[PDB]
Amino acid sequence: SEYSLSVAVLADSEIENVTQLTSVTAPTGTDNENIQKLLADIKSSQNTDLTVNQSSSYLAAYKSLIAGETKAIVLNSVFENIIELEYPDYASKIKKIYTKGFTKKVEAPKTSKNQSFNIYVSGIDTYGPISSVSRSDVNILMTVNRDTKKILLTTTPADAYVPIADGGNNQKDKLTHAGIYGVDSSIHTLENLYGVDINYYVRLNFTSFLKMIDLLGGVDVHNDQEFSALHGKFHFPVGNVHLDSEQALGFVRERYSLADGDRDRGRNQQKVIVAILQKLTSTEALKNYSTIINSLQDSIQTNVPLETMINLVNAQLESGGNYKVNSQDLKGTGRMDLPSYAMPDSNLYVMEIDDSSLAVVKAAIQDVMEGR
Ligand SMILES: CC(C)=CCC/C(C)=C\CC/C(C)=C\CC/C(C)=C\CC/C(C)=C\CC/C(C)=C\CC/C(C)=C\CC/C(C)=C\COP(=O)(O)OP(=O)(O)O
Ligand SMILES: [Mn+2]
Repeated sequence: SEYSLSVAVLADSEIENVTQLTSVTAPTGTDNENIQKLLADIKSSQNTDLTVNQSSSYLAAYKSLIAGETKAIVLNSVFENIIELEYPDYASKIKKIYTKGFTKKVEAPKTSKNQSFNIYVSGIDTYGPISSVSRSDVNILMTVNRDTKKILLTTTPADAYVPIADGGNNQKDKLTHAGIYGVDSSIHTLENLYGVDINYYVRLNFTSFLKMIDLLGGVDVHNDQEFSALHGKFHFPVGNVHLDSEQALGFVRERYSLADGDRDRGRNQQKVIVAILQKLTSTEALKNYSTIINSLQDSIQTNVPLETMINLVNAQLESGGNYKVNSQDLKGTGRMDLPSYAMPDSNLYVMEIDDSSLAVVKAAIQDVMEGR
């Protein structure tokens, strides 16, 4: 993955270059390694020493800049998207006078040493190209045991108030914010929360989802409660329902009108995963898996190695047999009085996790992995 650190000043600043500065404001408490690499680059290329005015975060640095409390800040590009949450116009307020590119080696997929593996499915709340940065509102762990032919779907509510890994600095915030930092943040957050290894991920957005359902010829689910979606455009009666792509996206997004709200929305997402798996495990879809890869690779990100896809597909083509699927959801209590690490100035709704639910969820993941 590619990112950058820059020295930024106000758009109208008389400052044109780093040699005109004596200090820069930066969150060296939390991004020190990156910040020092920028400062060494500036020393190398411009023979300019800069002292650091420590800020509590990139957001705090940005606030000090616009307030005119500092002349210049360091900005790590990843955090631009975090700043944007409180300051949507931030890009228009600043100019960049020095830029350094950075590359982080992606954490490899982990091959399980047994019959079970965990795949994290992250669903990003935007239309458009897959590289579009947004929140991760779908966060479903799929625990698969090829020996017992069981799958467990664990849904963690988007609003779940948990320590956010990496860019989140392990501070508590809504899980969905982890998606802004990147898929590695979401993965590590859930690995930390459930105490399990996540072998692979799949990341997709609204546009990705539509393309996938189109390719599979829609999906078939059993709907448990009458509801409508997307400003009353779609109406879903009780019973068996065929969902084309737009219908399916409405089906997985609606929560307010459901009897159990977001928990029911979580259950509808789980129904749709099962329905997708049923399409993906048809003889034709398996035989044609390479065409599916070709058709969706520009819109769906995954680190499942090709080799592994081939093994999973071919084992299934040879053996047949359906996976029995069970589902569970992490429970808690909605609150509006807890601080968001990403958005400290805003009152947000979060779900404080129930301890006993966490224990149950963890135990069920372990059981399925071990074949209990
Ligand atoms: C068959 C094969 C390949 C192998 C053999 C099978 C085998 C042996 C194993 C199976 C495992 C493998 C390797 C492959 C199979 C493929 C898998 C595992 C899954 C496919 C399913 C998938 C990729 C996605 C389904 C995700 C889903 C239910 C929804 C995603 C929709 C999105 C992007 C967003 C919605 C966000 C929401 C709810 C609100 C935002 O909306 P908004 O922001 O407006 O609302 P607000 O925020 O305000 O609420
Ligand atoms: Mn959303």
